[PDB]
Amino acid sequence: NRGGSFTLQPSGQLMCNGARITTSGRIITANGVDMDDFYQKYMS
Amino acid sequence: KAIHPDNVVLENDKAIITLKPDGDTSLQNPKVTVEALADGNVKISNGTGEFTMSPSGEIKGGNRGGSFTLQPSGQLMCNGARITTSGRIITANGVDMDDFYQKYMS
Repeated sequence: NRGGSFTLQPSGQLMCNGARITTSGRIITANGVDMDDFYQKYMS
Repeated sequence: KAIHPDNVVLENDKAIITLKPDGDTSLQNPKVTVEALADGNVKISNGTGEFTMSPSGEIKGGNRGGSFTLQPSGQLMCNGARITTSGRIITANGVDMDDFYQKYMS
């Protein structure tokens, strides 16, 4: 995209400008926050 | 048989390969089309959908009910949800993951 990248790595880890979506669907944002981890702190 | 005044057309019963002097090349058939135009345009297309790249570096997927769009500025997009160059996952509802995380843990 020359300013972006719809990259898919051989291991199946979707990537876009650093943000990753693991094979298990964990949305690891570029800032390191995992959605499930942030959810767990909530609802405590 | 008729002859095209200016075109090198290699043709079969229903499969056609056309190269024009002005760079453009095209593969055609009654349900698919793969054209590469002079101006950096790629428009791989099909009846069920299409995929294209603009000269401006855009990459899009015509899911016809979805879009794997990548804008020239590197901002990944999918049905409105954006992933900025810095990896900020801005969901279509406007919520930023880091912003929501910050309110938590307070």
